[PDB]
Amino acid sequence: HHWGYGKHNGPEHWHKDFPIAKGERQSPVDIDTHTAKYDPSLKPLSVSYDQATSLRILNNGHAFNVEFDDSQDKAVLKGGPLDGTYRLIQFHFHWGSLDGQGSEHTVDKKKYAAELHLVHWNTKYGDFGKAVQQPDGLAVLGIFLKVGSAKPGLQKVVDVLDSIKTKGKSADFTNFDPRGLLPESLDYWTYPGSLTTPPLLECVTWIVLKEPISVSSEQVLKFRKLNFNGEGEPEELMVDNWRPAQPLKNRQIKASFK
Ligand SMILES: [Br-]
Ligand SMILES: [Zn+2]
Repeated sequence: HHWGYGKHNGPEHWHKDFPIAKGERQSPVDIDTHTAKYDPSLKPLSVSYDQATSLRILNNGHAFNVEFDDSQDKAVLKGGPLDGTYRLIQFHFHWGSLDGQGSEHTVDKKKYAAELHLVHWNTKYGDFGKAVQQPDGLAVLGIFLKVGSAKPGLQKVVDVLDSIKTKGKSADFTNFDPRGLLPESLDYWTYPGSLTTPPLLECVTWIVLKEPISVSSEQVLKFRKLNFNGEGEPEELMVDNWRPAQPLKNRQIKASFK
């Protein structure tokens, strides 16, 4: 039927409907820290989120998205390996049924419990659907989540999950500041890739933060309580909504640190 993460519709099946799945700049990939080239020409990232406006949280049946107002340059990313300004449109996570699995990216093959993704489109294209159709369309900043100490800043998110339990639910979600989700350090790896869920377009410049942030077991647990299914359908827990690592092929990973 339609794509998902189950046995019969899992990532191993996406190629049939989205041939791009076997393309050349597919994501995620394994980051090999010894083969990554430190490039001293990469500039520091620029995260301007002091003017962020969250609007809604929504369960889409594949993850939950926190959406922002992108009608104006309010929450932008610039700097790093990027040209022009990338506007914040939404953030969502990928996670697993267990703590030692959940992340999409991997580091020297180590998997983290979740991978937060912040998505931004290149303003040069006028709108997100136009950005997706360009090689330098989007910028995705990725951050790993390790189970440890709680993260105050993620708690407002955890708390509303109860109201968007099933596919199609949404809830007003204003005044959230995504600055609470950032690690102390902004060192990263960069490579040219794609969206990790269909349509798997190769329009992304990935920026993966070296340092992860901590979440308590309890916080992660509440992620594990959402459903894939719509209300009135048999319960399918939302878990393991991560794609496996893809072959790097003709690409280089560049670091912003030594
Ligand atoms: Br993604
Ligand atoms: Zn994602």
